[PDB]
Amino acid sequence: LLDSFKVDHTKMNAPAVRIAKTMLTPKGDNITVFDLRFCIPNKEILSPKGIHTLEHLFAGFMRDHLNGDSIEIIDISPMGCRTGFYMSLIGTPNEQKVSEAWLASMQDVLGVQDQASIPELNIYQCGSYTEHSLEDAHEIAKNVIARGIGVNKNEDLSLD
Amino acid sequence: LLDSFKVDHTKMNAPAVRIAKTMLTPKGDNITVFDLRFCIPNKEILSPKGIHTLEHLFAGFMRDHLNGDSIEIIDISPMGCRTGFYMSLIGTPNEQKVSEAWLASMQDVLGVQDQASIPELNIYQCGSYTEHSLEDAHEIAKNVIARGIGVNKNEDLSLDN
Ligand code: MET
Ligand code: MET
Ligand SMILES: [Zn+2]
Ligand SMILES: [Zn+2]
Repeated sequence: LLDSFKVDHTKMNAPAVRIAKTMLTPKGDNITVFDLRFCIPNKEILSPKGIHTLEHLFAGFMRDHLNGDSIEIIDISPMGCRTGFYMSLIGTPNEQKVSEAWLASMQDVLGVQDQASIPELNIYQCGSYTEHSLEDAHEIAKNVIARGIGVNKNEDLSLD
Repeated sequence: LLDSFKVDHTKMNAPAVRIAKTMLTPKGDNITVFDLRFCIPNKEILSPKGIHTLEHLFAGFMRDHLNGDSIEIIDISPMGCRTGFYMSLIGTPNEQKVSEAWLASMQDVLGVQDQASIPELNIYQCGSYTEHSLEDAHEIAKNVIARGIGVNKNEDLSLDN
């Protein structure tokens, strides 16, 4: 039933941006959900601590590069399969705009030099404060920068 | 900066529902993001495989119980901290309605008897088809049902400096 079950994962490129779905609010406003695929499904996977550290940094940097007059990010969360993130937002930016904000966000991640520099890693502001790894996050960022970010279109991912 | 960082996790009850934020689209439609907290922060945590299996089931069951004329779920995803899920949707249901749909979804999870019974767990429909544990998901569901779903309100979670 779920939309992610209707797309062929063996045909996905990664790192890559895919518009998962678009929705219209009652009054006619647009909501878009993006599949930010970091890893090749079933060939690569992010570590639990790395994806957690990346989530903190990424949810902040993506908002820095993407929020504006026509865009308001609703939520950015890691996928259970740990091969990427889902980003939902008010607005209708295309894959290119999203991929360029993602790329700049990876450079930003690399700019975060030490874990001790991340303020919110304590029992008051984080749910599992010791479940972190800036090193894994740095490694993921460098890998995305080195591989480049492509695009996946639902039309080319049909399942029979 | 992030909203999640402005609330005191040491004061949160779990399992519990919290309205993390409400937003207005340009035309004035409502969007609500819910923090479905399964675990007491920094005391309990969900397993990586268990939260993955739970994600599949929960995302489907919550939509069955909540989607209707004035509610449309945008996304339901696990938190990096593995202590819960964030659910974003078009609409304005309150904590009680969400908690009841959640509780019902837990019973639904218990109704999924064998992992081999879950269709989408393959290389075509899932990104990490082997990273699953129906056992952990059942354990999580029973735990939630046994403990009951409370409510956390942003007002009671104020954080000093
Ligand atoms: C602060 S970690 C990310 C929390 C939430 N998923 C957000 O997009 O803000
Ligand atoms: C792979 S389970 C589906 C998860 C996705 N975030 C959804 O809300 O449908
Ligand atoms: Zn955290
Ligand atoms: Zn999956």
